Amino acid sequence: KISQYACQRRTTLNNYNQLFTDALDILAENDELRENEGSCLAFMRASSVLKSLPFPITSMKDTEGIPCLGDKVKSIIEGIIEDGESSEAKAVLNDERYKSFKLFTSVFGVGLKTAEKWFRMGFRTLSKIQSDKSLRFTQMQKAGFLYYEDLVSCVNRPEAEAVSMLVKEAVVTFLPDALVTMTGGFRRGKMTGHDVDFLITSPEATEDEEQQLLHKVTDFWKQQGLLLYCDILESTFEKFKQPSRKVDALDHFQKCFLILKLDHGRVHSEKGKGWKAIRVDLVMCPYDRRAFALLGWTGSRQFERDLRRYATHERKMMLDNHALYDRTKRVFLEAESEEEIFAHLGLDYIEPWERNA
Ligand SMILES: Nc1ncnc2c1ncn2[C@@H]1O[C@H](COP(=O)(O)CP(=O)(O)OP(=O)(O)O)[C@@H](O)[C@H]1O
Ligand SMILES: [Mg+2]
Ligand code: NA
Ligand SMILES: [Zn+2]
Repeated sequence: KISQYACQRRTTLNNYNQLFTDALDILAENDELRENEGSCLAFMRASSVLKSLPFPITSMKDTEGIPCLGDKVKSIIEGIIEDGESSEAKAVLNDERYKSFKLFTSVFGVGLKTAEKWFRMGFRTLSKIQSDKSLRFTQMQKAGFLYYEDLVSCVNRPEAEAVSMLVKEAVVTFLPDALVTMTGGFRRGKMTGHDVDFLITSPEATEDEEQQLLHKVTDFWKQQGLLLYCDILESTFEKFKQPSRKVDALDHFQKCFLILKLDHGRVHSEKGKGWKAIRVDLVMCPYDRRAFALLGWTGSRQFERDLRRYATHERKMMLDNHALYDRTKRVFLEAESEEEIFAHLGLDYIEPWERNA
């Protein structure tokens, strides 16, 4: 029987139901934009469970026994079976508010509030936003507009690997024992991504050395002429705090959101200016919390949400990116690997490429 939890399902990139899930993902995204959190969650859980199927839905009978498929979702599936299209998702794709929110938030530095502001000012195109002489932009948005075309072309694996080399070269210059791991979508087997994320940890670094690494690495890149954008968020990590109770848990580790200059010569692929702007995120965590951070930063977002929901509701455990706490035993559970976290939770291990929920 298919579990309602993504953490009890294997979700690989061979999606046989893309016709259904692309429509459900559009409807979920629109509900996010329309601030309808409930309808958003229902469409996300339905899309997620269909992504896990080893076969394509070809009739309504095929949906029997599948959880997270409410009556509204079943009407959408029925419509796609009928003529290969979702009339509901088609209407969202042609909606002016939806088109504007997608287009405006595609700019690095633009969120829901700024996209809503620009829409209510009557803006519909990025050309009209950029050329407006009254608008004031944040430093993040200026970088978002300046490197727009590069950031909107999604990063491929040769580029992600070339970025990994740059990150490792910079990091070991200051911490030679540091462990650097590529996380996010690329770790889950994806061919492309909007950014490249890394988890950095050191078994022998001090609390101060751990704090200074992201500043040293970004200053080195600034000197090199490779740092196009940099925002370092200092740690708010608390060694003895209980893990988050929130639906979507916040990460308190030291991190940085960057834009790097990636020279074409560094990319070893099959194939203008000779460089590409790449979004890069670096996370530094204490060595003892590396398994929890890796598990949280690997994703997918739906896999993480269901992991934390399963931990709470089924095991009376509290899980987040920093720790795992057992409310019955009144102890924090230690882990040196993701496999140990899954074993603590009573879950069969799900490989990173199986977490595409
Ligand atoms: N501030 C944050 N706190 C905790 N976890 C975060 C986070 N930002 C990102 N993540 C997590 O790390 C994974 C990577 O984040 P993102 O790069 O934003 C999406 P992705 O899974 O890598 O596909 P994508 O890079 O093409 O968008 C997420 O899927 C999520 O699990
Ligand atoms: Mg990512
Ligand atoms: Na954005
Ligand atoms: Zn990221």
